[PDB]
Amino acid sequence: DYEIQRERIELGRCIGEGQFGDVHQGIYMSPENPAMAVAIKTCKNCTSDSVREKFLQEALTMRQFDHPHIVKLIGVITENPVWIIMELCTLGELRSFLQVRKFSLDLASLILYAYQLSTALAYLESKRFVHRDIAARNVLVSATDCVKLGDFLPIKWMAPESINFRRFTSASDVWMFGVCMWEILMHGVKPFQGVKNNDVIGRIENGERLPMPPNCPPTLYSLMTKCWAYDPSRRPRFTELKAQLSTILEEEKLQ
Repeated sequence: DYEIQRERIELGRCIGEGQFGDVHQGIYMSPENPAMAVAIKTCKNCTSDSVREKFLQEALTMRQFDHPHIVKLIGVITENPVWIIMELCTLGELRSFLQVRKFSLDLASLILYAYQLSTALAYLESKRFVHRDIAARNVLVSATDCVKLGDFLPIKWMAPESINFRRFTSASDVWMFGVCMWEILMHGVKPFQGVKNNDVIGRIENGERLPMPPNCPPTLYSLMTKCWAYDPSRRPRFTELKAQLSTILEEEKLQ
């Protein structure tokens, strides 16, 4: 029974924006814990059956997973206004975090975040689950040493086959992960800035790729470039990415 009575939830400050509405922090006065810090996802136009259904589907999806680098579902309130109650990642969205701490965050921390994400994605791959929207905007920061996948057309992140034929696979997820790794190493700058979405595919087909971020180890950019193989069947799977990221992290930590 994931249904939570509204009176058990104290709605606190807005922490960020979300796909269907603002996300707030709050307190869940629960039997297990009289003052549990939580995140609360809201949904504007949840009076619309169509919108409610899509919104609440992410809670159903989240409930299927149990991994240290995937945010956990706590519960739902399914009467209007509909809320999703989630684990609170107290340092917020990854992009804003990287931008604000641009000159506090060392290279080892950025590599750790890519590794931790590869860990979540390998797990989703192991369950044959295709995410379709892997990007830094969908990652949350729980501690300075812990990020989590937080959210279940983003043309500038999408694999060629996704843009061309609306095809999404484990292989297209790896492409998107390549872009996310680039975002992290860029301290939260978006890919292809100043480029219109419609021109993105032309440049990919022409063989153009996002350049090596400053201070990015060559081993890591090489891994990114393998993620961006045009032929999906040449892209690595997450088990290899995870292994390689672990080695890269260690090298970085050793010196």
